[PDB]
Amino acid sequence: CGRFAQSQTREDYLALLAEDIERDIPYDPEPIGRYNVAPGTKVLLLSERDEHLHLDPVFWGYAPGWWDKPPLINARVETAATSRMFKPLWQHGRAICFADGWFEWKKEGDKKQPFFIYRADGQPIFMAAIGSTPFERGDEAEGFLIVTAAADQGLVDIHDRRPLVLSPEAAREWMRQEISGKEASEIAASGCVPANQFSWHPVSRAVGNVKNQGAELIQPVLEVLFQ
DNA sequence: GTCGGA
Repeated sequence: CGRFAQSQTREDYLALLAEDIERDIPYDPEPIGRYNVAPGTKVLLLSERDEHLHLDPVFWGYAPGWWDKPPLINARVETAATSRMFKPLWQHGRAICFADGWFEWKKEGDKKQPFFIYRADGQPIFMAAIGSTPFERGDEAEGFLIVTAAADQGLVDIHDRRPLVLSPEAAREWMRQEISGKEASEIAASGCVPANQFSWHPVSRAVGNVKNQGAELIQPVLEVLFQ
């Protein structure tokens, strides 16, 4: 899960959470406007610190100094709480990345067709994230990862993994600093949105190229073509 | 100390 859309205003997404949250985040009513959010850019990320919600631009990717490979963009839910690498992020670095949906490229051999995946009920999504705190320091290499889960039901036909998408109520619990890593694992296991609540459709090849932009990137195309 | 198109 390496591309998604985050096009609406921050208040549009925060409106889905508990009522006393949209006020914690300062007012900025500009639509975020991003139909092609890619790794290695700064992405607005929601988290809680000192008992208050914050929305911070955080690098999408994780590469500490001892990691001499390209930054990771995902963390597997099955093992992240116990990983030597991710355990500290699971414990103290949990965060939420809201989106309109995400893109996955179905493969035949190495040829690909992008699909956009979204809530059938028309709502946005809250993706579970873990990252390096303090998030506000604008680090250029130790940022956040999107947690992944096994694809289920019809999503298996597009790809065998999916982002961990949490219900609004679960997303709020996930961000709390006062919960244990074990509680977080139970939130991830209890609050995940199931595959039957999503729909998807093929989109134009244009989105694969990070250069391309705009609302047309999430519009359906008629023909599926693996290229 | 691990998991995306071009």
